[PDB]
Amino acid sequence: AAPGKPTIAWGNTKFAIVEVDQAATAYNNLVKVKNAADVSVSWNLWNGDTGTTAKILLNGKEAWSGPSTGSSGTANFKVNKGGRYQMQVALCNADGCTASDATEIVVADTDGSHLAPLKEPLLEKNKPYKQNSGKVVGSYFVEWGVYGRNFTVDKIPAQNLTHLLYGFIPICGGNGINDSLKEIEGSFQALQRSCQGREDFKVSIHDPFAALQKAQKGVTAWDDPYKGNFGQLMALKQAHPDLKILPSIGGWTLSDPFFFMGDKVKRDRFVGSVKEFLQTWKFFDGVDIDWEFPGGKGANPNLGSPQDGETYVLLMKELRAMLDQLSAETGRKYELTSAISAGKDKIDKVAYNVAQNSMDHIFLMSYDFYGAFDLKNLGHQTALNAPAWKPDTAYTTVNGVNALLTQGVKPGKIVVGTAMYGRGWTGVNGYQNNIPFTGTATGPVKGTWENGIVDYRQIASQFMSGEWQYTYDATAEAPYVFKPSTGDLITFDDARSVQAKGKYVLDKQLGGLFSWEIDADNGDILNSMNASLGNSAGV
Ligand SMILES: CC(=S)N[C@H]1[C@H](O[C@H]2[C@H](O)[C@H]3N=C(C)S[C@H]3O[C@@H]2CO)O[C@H](CO)[C@@H](O)[C@@H]1O
Repeated sequence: AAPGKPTIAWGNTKFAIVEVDQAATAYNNLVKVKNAADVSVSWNLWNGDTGTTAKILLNGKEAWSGPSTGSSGTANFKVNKGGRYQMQVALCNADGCTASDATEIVVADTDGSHLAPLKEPLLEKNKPYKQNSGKVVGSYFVEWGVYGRNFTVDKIPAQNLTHLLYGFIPICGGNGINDSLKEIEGSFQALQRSCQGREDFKVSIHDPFAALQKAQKGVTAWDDPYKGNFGQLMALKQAHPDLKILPSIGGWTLSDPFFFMGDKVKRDRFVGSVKEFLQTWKFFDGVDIDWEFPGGKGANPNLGSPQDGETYVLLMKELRAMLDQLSAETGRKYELTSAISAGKDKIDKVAYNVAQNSMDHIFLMSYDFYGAFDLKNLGHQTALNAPAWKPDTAYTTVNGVNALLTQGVKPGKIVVGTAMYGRGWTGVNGYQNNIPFTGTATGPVKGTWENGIVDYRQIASQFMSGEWQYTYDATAEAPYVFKPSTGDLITFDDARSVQAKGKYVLDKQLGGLFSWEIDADNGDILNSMNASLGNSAGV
């Protein structure tokens, strides 16, 4: 007789190639990368002969084999590839093999190979588009937006993007290295906790809870190895294998460490740690560098050197060489991008015409031109052109693009930015000819999350009715709303100024459009980005 039919023992069926330690706050203890997952199976045989060899099969293929020595057994073995496997125990003798019924096991890996695709319905006003223009369509998703903003990865209209950028990956360092963080309650300390035991100038994760542990749709089971934003990004990749998901290193409060990378020792260590981050987190497709800004004039009034431009070009060249190498080891295509100031004065600190040779796209931050940070000079925060009342306005999208083109940047590299928010003032007075921008202000407009700034969603929900005037400036290509009783004034992008930018991108042959930040749109801005770049409606 062939052996009797074994019964797989109840036990854990979910294992991980990259393990997350559920009780650790330091990124070094938090993540353990193994060559393979350690898997365990046990069985019982309730009827017949136990055979002479026991085997574990994964989809029919043996992963383990050993002498069958009793009515119960246990197999420990390694599995080096992620996915979901139909596992069987088989008992074999000279008269044949008898296999148990299949139990599925889960071997997790950071490409999301173990995960069901995160395919969600478009929400609010989002309408479906096909990415067939060949133009970049991007947006930033912020790590901390899962809290008060309650905007999670399952809510991203992912089919309407080519590029999804994750803001922000931090670089480790305490006093003197990340002093801009001290301006936000708790945030400097959260980074030192994350970086404990870890060399300065290596990347980390700022909020491992939001990134890897907060329960969220498709990753709510206690034994799911990756939860939070990263686990979702993994499942989103399974649904959209051509979506490029890039980690953005830096941003307004996390840029201070770039200022030290004139030191090649520190720069090498940074580049080495980006390589390691990409081998660790397989769902990411490259690296976005948001150094704000070479030369300073960012959050930290004490940083900035004339050497910065060189550092930048060096850093880009070295990241490319590291991405080329990673690309050859994996067969994947990897991208190197950067978000940059759109002002000519900052643009001219760097030879973008040299650095482009290392970069896939330049994300031109064509927004924040004006805001409550200046109560005396009012203007359009994200306009295409200067307005009729000040044709020599310094900060416009066009002046930005012209500055790169003039350096010799190829126009296809350049991705024009749109705002999914407004900035505005209160108490505007002293203006002439019904143009409130020629006045001066007494304060920030009351904001959605922080004063002087309003999500696009709320501009459309709350500020296009009642006493609010609405004007579309067709020379600038810029909408604004104005409440005369209070002198409340708001400058923003809308469907129309977005069409103007997308049409510009097509006329001028630029690379596409990207936006900050996805949680603030109601669908109007992203819809218009897609339409205006000529993407086809429909699924
Ligand atoms: C008004 C807002 S939402 N401010 C954010 C700030 O976002 C910057 C961002 O850092 C800069 N980098 C980009 C990439 S887009 C660009 O513009 C936005 C808004 O001006 O980011 C801060 C974190 O670095 C955050 O603290 C602040 O809430």
